[PDB]
Order: sequence, then structure tokens, then C-alpha cells
Amino acid sequence: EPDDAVLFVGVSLVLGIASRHLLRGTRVPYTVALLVLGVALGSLEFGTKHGMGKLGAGIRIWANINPDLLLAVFLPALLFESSFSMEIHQIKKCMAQMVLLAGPGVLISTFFLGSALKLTFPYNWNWKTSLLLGGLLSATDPVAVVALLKELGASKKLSTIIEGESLMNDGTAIVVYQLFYRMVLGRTFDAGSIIKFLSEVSLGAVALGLAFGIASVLWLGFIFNDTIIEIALTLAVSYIAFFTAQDALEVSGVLTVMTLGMFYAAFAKTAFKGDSQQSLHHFWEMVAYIANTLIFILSGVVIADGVLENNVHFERHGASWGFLLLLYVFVQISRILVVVILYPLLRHFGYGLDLKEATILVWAGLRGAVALSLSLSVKRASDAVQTHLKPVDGTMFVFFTGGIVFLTLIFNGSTTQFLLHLLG
Amino acid sequence: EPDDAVLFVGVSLVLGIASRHLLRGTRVPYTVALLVLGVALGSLEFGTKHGMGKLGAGIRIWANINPDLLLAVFLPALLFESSFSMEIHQIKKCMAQMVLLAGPGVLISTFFLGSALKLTFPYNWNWKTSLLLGGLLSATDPVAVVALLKELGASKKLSTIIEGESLMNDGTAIVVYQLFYRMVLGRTFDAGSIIKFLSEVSLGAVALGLAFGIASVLWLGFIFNDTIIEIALTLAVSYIAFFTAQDALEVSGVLTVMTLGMFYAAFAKTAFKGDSQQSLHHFWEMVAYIANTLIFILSGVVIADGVLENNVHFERHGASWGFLLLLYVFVQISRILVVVILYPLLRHFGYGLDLKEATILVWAGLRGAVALSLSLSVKRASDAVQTHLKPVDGTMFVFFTGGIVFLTLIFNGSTTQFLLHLLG
Ligand SMILES: CCCCCCCCCCCCCC(=O)OC[C@H](COP(=O)(O)OCCN)OC(=O)CCCCCCCCCCCCC
Ligand SMILES: CCCCCCCCCCCCCC(=O)OC[C@H](COP(=O)(O)OCCN)OC(=O)CCCCCCCCCCCCC
Repeated sequence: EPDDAVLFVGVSLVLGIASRHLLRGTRVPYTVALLVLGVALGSLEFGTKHGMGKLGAGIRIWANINPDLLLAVFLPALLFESSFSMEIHQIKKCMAQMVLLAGPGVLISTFFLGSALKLTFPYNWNWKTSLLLGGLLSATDPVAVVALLKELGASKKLSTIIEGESLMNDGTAIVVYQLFYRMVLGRTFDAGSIIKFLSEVSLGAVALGLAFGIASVLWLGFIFNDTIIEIALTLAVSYIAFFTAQDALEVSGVLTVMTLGMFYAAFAKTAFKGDSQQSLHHFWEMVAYIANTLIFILSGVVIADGVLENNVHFERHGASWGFLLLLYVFVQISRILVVVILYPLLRHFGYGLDLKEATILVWAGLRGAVALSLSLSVKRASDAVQTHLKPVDGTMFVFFTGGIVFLTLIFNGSTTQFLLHLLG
Repeated sequence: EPDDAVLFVGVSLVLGIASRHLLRGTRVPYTVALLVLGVALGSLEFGTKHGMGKLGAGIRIWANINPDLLLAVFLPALLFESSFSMEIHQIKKCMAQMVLLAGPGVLISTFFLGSALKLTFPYNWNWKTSLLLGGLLSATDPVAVVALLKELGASKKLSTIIEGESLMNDGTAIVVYQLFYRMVLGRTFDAGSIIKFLSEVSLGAVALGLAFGIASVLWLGFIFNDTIIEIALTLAVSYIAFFTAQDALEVSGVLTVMTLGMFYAAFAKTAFKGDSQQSLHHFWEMVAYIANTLIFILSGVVIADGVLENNVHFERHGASWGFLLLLYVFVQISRILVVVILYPLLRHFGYGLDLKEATILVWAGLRGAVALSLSLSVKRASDAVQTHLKPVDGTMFVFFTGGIVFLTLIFNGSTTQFLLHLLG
């Protein structure tokens, strides 16, 4: 029973090197193909009652993964790679634009989308739950989009903005979700309580980043003439900061591992010199790639589970499927809404954002596994004793987040190719 | 509860980079210090009833790891690194000596040690169980010894022999253990059945190695101008061969991942050229190092658990502790016995083995985690419905294998320094 999982990890990574050997340089990028293959395996095991004898058991184990673990195992090997592969040149001039786009943006979007669904969805949802789903659907991780913006070699400003916006969006999205979750549970909040919660959980978590950064930079300076330990040290530090933030200090872990990666991007030269700097990057690249292959295939599996696990109960009558496209058009309308509201500030701050770059920011709102963890968090709570939340409500969120994950990458991610190559 | 484990992984790897920054170039090598720190943490959590609030939960989760999983997660990242870092020059001339030392050797040792304990141990053990423990205690993995034999730069022949002997010893030790386990369960064997079991489980598993090797060498040849996928491919192939051997074809996995690593050591040049060959090694080095830091600390934790989990029941009256040194002196006497019996063959075959190298082969019988998995296998069966095996019998094996693991590394591994530096 335990080994079936090691089988699935191996099979999923082999599917990764197939879909990268093929589908490279073609018009169909990596991530969309990964997610489709994941949905394929998930459908083959769950839907087909014949089942698969060995792989199927491991697929089922990985599909029942706990969401907190789903974040803890993977994100510290994704956010760190992103925050480390960026450069100081652009970050110090784009920081104004991304922080202005990833805290106010998510507040606006959450407000809008939450209101929208509660008004036009007959499932008898309430304001807190609807704003809860808004906070869920407010994260962004356009991996395919940054991949293209480096493949076709566009301006680096757009790429830096669109990465950091995704990072600080994942962070503040988890923060707003946690707030609305405490709200749904029954905890009452006043203005001071909320302005203390957000302030601490954002800015206090940010400090842990550089605390660990300076400590581990000194300890990288003490070590002489070595590369293997220095790299394993950085890896262990990234993996320990996430736990020190999410479970020890009751603060956000994404901003912690994000402030730790850019601090390393700032002080890489003092700690690593010669070939040691070059190897540091290659190793981290693999950890990224592996972590990228497994996250997308697993994601697909999960979402397939979420459609078929209770297929008799829901995801059969077509009315739910129409509401799913309604929520989709609601998602981009709010993205458009956020960028229209924030256009003047984004204009004067940093380097000027022209209309076309604003057009790419309207696109590239691809959803990521970070919100899959949150949807699965709500469903796990709903199955257990819950107040206001009921199992069918968790049932709903799992398909709605999963559907927007599939729809955004297949449509927004694939057609991003057309806008940059021909229209621009 | 799940995150406590990610905390322990991070903490254990940080302890690794501490014990390697210190204790490097000193007379106290890496592995012994790792194992002592592991025993320290295990003792602090289990013995001290005060407990540790967070780390302790993760320590307990990792200490309750299933043995089959304990092998499957780690060994494919250890045996492959070993079988890949070796060179063709020596392997083709030492192969005769190691195969002659790791199949007949283990048969001799198992026979001797099994008989010895059954004769001089009053616990009312039977011949099958005693030979079972003999097969347990017949594995070797002297990591510290190969580390020294490369640090002080001795002849490569000794190093190659002493690595491959450890590899094929792990393999054939697991094979003999499985045979004696089927025996203990109740399955009856005749001469033909045994000569079929061993033949298939050894030589048929050996074929899977090169099947996967040639397949993955062709698929490394199709891919052009790339490094990240080629390396992730090799990793995934190593991790899938273990499962294809141990659970799909009912054969040994150690010889499979071992024939896959040397085939790559043979055909590295055709598949990887330029910097891609150099990076391939560095990445694998880390996977080795990490896997080496976690295996030893976890091992220590486990053995500490095995002494204190039932401290009231056993490991308190001194009589058991005396039998533990008796078994220790029995262990080296059989090592001496095996090499004395195999001396003439080892003489003429390959390059001549002189008396001093035979003296180092008498030493360097350090026990490894490979036999920890087997001891934990017997205990898990003993707790459940069992025939002939009873819980106290599994209770015994766990301390006896664990004690010989601690005693061999602290005594045989540390004093190996003295023999090579001054006596030779
Ligand atoms: C370099 C990597 C560093 C960190 C790696 C992980 C650190 C320790 C991992 C131990 C976690 C497993 C503990 C456990 O109980 O597993 C069960 C898990 C969750 O499923 P359950 O719902 O059954 O949870 C039971 C608890 N209520 O069932 C599962 O399906 C578990 C699957 C996930 C386990 C971890 C997989 C490792 C993947 C390696 C690649 C990571 C990216 C670099
Ligand atoms: C690059 C790595 C490739 C392969 C990595 C692993 C592949 C998939 C891992 C999933 C396995 C976890 C599944 C599970 O149920 O975990 C529980 C595990 C065993 O403990 P239990 O006795 O509770 O087992 C329950 C079943 N009866 O409880 C535990 O304590 C689990 C601890 C071990 C989990 C794996 C840790 C990963 C370590 C990464 C480093 C590996 C070396 C490179």
C-alpha cells in the first residue's frame, strides 16, 4: 500500500519528461499538457469502474492528500525558485507596482467576485461564504505566461511584474481566505481586530524572511571551500521557514519564503562565488522542474476526483455547468475591473505601464494549485462537524475552483500565444 | 499533524550541514556523528516524559515509518549514486571478487551466525528464526570506510571491492531474509523450490536493470540539446525500477537499481557530453548527501525508540546487554571466518588481495539501515497475527540489529582510522 505512492511519483515525473521532450517549442506549452494528462489519469481511475490494479492505489493515496501538506511539501520549492531566479535590477523598480497590485487588487477582486456569485447563484449562499470563494478564486500563478515572456524575449519589466504579482497574490489570497474562514467558523471581528490580524500576519511574517536570510547568509560566510553543504543549507532553510511561519508564529508562509528568496537573489554574490554560484542555479532548476511536473499532474488528478467522486450528486444536470462558465466570465471581468481601477497608480509608479502591457495583465490570470489547497481545505472542514458550512457547500467550491483552474489554463494560457506573437 | 514531519526533515538536514561543517577532516567522521545525534534526539523525545511539543510529533511520525517504505524512498537514491560514481576501469576486474564475496560470503555468515546465536542464547529460539536473524545481520554498508579510502587516497581496487561487496551484500541479504521469512510463515521448501527461488529472484532481477538501462539510454539519445530533462529522466527511471522489481515482478530491487547504475557508469559518455556530464554528477551528489543525512538521523531515532518503547519489558536487566556484546564478537568472528574461507579464491581472481587488504576486509563490516528495515519488518509482523513468531521475538531482533548497528559504526568505523594511518 505505501509503495503504490512511490510508483505514482515516478510515473508522473516520466510523464513530465515525455511532455517536455514533445510539446517543446510548439504552440502548446508545458503546463496545459501536464494538467490535461493529470485529468486523464484521474478520469481513467475514478470514472472507469474497472480500475487500475497498482497505479490506481497510489493515485487514490495522492488524491486524498491533505491540503496543508499539499502546500507545505511543494510551495517552499516553488516560491523560493521564483523569488531566487529574479534579478535586483528590475525588482527594486517594480516592487511599487506589484505590492500595489497584489494587496489592493485582491481586496477589490474578492469584494467584486464574492458579491457577484452571491447575487446570481441560487444555491442559497451567504455573504461570508461567497466572499470566502472570492478569496479562493483570487490567487494567480501564470507559469506558462512567464515561460513565454522569457521564450519570446519580451521586456523584463512585464515579466518581473507578472511574477511578483503572482507571488504576493498567493500570499494575500491565503491571508484573506484565512480571515473569511475564521469568519465562517463563528469568530466575530471588529475593525481593530481585522486591522491587527492582517497587519501582523502580513508584515510580521515578512520579517521572518530576512531574519532567516541574514542568519543563513552569515552561516554561508563561515563555511569555506565547499558547495554541497552550502546548497543543502539553503534548501533546508527554505523548507524550515515555511513551517516556522505557517505553524509556529500563526503568520503567512508565502511572504516568508518570498522575502527569503529575494534576499538570496540580492546577496548571492557575497555567499557564492565562481562555479558554486553556477551549480546553485542548476540544482534549484531541477527542484523547480520536478516540483512543477508533480504539482500539475497531481492537480489534474485531484480535480478529476472532484468531478466524479460524487457524480450522481452533482456535475450531471447541465445547470451547474452553465453557472461554471458564468463564474468564468465573472473571473476575467473582475481581473479587467481590478486593472482598470488601478491603472493610474500603476501608470506613474515604477516604469510607465503602456496599454499593451496592461492588456497582458488583463490576461494571464491563470489559477494555480495554491487555490486548490484552499478549496480542499473547505471541503475537508465541510465533511466534518461545521457551522453554516455543510458538505454540499464544500462539494460546490471543489468543482468551482477546479473548473476555473482548468478553464483558465486551457483558454487564457493557450491564447496568450496569439496576443503576443501577432497582435503585438 | 502532517506538517510536523516537514519540520523534522528540515531539522535533520540542518543537523547534517552542522555535523559536516564541523567534524570534517577531523578524526571523527560524518556517519558516526550523524547516528549519535539521531540517538540523542530519539532519546530526548521518548525517554524524557516531558516531551517536545512540535518536533516530537514529527519525530514520532518518522519513527513509525513502515520498513518497505523506508527502503523504497531512500535506497533508490543511495544504491544508484554508488553504482554510478564507480568507474569501468576497476569494476571489470573486481567483479569476480565481489560476486564471489557477496553470495557465498552471506551464505557462510548466515549459516555461522544463525547457528551461533541459536546455540548460546537461552531465549528458546529455533533454527529458522536464528537463521532469520543471521540473514538480517549479514548486510554491510561501510559508508565511512569508503569515505576514508577516498580521503587518504589508497588503492582504488580496495575501494571498489569494498563498495560492490556492500551493494551485492545488501541485495543477497534481503534475498536470504525473504527466503527465511517465507520459511517462518509456514511455506515449505524443497531443494528444487529453493534453487528456483534464489535463481529467479537474483538473476531475473539483474535483467530488469539493463532492460531499463538500454531503454532509458536510447531515450537519452533521442533528446537533443538539453540537460534538466535528461537528469530528471535518470532519476525517475531509478525510482521506477525499484518498484518494478520489489512489487511488480516479485524480485530483488537492490540488484536491479545496482545493474541500472553501473550500466549508466558504463555508457555515461554516449548519453551525456560536455557540461551536461559534469552537472549530472553534482546533482546526484546532493541527492546522495541529503539521502545520507536523513537515513542516518532517522536510523538513530528508530533505534532509540526500539530501546525505550518497551524499556520496562526489556533493555533493563543487564543479562540482555551482555548477550548483545556476545553477538557483537560473534559478528566479527564470522566476518573473519568468511574472509579466511574465501581467501584462496580471492587470491588468484581479479588482482591479488594481499594480507593487509584482507585485514581491512576483516574490518569495515559496519551495519546499515538496510538491515534496520528488515528488523522492523519482523517486529511489525510479530505485533500482528503470527505463527512461531511472537511479539517478544520481534522485540528482541529490533534491539539486536539496532545494537550491532550502533556498536559497529562507533567501534569498527572509528578505529578504521588507526589501522590505515599508522599500522599501514
Ligand atoms: C525534498 C522534500 C522535502 C519535504 C518532503 C516531505 C517531508 C515529509 C513527508 C512526510 C509526510 C507524510 C506523512 C503522512 O501521514 O502522509 C500521509 C499523506 C496525507 O494523506 P492523509 O490524508 O492520509 O494524511 C494523514 C494525516 N491525517 O498521504 C499522502 O498522500 C502523502 C503524499 C505526500 C508525501 C510527501 C511526498 C514527497 C514528494 C517529494 C517531492 C517534493 C518537491 C521537491
Ligand atoms: C525525491 C523523492 C521521491 C520519492 C519520495 C516519496 C514518494 C511518495 C511518498 C509518499 C509516502 C507517504 C504515504 C503514507 O501513507 O505515509 C505514511 C508514512 C508511513 O507510516 P505509516 O506506518 O502510518 O504508513 C501508513 C500505511 N499503513 O508515514 C511516514 O512517516 C512517511 C515518511 C516518508 C514519506 C516520504 C518522505 C520523502 C523524503 C524525501 C527525501 C528522499 C530521498 C531523496
